Amino acid sequence: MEGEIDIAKRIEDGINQVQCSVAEYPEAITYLLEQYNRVEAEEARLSDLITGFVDDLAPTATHVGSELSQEDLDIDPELAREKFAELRAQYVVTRDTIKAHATAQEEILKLSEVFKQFRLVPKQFDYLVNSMRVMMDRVRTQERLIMKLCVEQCKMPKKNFITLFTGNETSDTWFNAAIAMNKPWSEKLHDVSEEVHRALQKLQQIEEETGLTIEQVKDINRRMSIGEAKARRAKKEMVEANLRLVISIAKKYTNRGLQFLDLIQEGNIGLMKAVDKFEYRRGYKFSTYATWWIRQAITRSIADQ
Repeated sequence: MEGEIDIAKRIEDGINQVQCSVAEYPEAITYLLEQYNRVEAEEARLSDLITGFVDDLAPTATHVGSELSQEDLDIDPELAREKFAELRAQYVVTRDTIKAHATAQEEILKLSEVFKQFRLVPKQFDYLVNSMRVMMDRVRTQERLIMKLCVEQCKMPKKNFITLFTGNETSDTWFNAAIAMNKPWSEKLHDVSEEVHRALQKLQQIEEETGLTIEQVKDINRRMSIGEAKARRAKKEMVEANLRLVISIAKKYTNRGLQFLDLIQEGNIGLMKAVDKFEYRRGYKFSTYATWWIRQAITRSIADQ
């Protein structure tokens, strides 16, 4: 046995970070209760929604940092009825204190601790995690646009733009002040007014959709990325540390119908799946765990040609 437990524990930590970031996203919460309002009206199956409940357990968001393509990547009825009830009751209470910061924040930190009890099934965490990235892409589209209009089209140098937008980033309050600074690039910004207003009004929509501020959506996302990058990096090291293994097994299916470099492509896809599904807590030797996956991808592939 090896420090493959140490990469393993690093993979796990990065994946928890992503899960904790999902738990900070309001839309992840609603969607979870919306998907249960699909299980009880039977449009969906609970085993495709969550795995079980936590009261450390291994992460269920197994797809984070995986190098396999998204195409290769694809509960007692009453306890489940109880928990989803506990989520729904705690939600509608937070949904109110949002209207009525230290006390509200301690409940916001609790709706998130209740959400984290749900061991969502991989594909679902994938919906959430992508859901969030696409939203961060909208924030990013509008902010880059705005800087191009101000900094490039109207000639406001970078320095001043940073200074103004970098605050709240949503109300006109920051823009009309650029105009009101009456410097050479100020009146010019009138040729950029409506396009710049619509962005801010589109940026405000993101905040309304998400139920966060632009700075928060960015926050959670930045934190998610640190997690995604830690797991990704760590899985890459697990796959790279086991290419000896892959070559070893492939050398066993040598003149069996599939040529070498293809034999280690299928071997490697078996390894990347192994690196994903593996759990160190279970006490088994990775080397052995990987072998069933590596081999299966190799034999399986030999059967198709």
